[PDB]
Amino acid sequence: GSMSDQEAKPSTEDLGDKKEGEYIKLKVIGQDSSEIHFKVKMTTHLKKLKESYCQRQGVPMNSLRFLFEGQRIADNHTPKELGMEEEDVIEVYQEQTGGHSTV
Repeated sequence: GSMSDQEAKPSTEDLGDKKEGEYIKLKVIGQDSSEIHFKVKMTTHLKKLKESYCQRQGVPMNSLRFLFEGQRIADNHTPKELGMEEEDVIEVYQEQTGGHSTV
């Protein structure tokens, strides 16, 4: 019922996960040739990473779209594709860039 005869294994035997902090290297880019490489925290869904990205540049609700592992994803799945610690990636498809005009 155990990996070895001993029920407990030494901490050194298991490398474990090395984490520089609660921030990952998450970078999201948009079809408009926009590149965003920076680190965010992954303690909650990926909403915090893209939400700051969406309001500071453009909320996907009307123009931006977020592709994560490869398919359009939501902002409420941590264990799913948000289990990354220092390498997360998202691609966004934007249709409008906004403008100071009334439009």
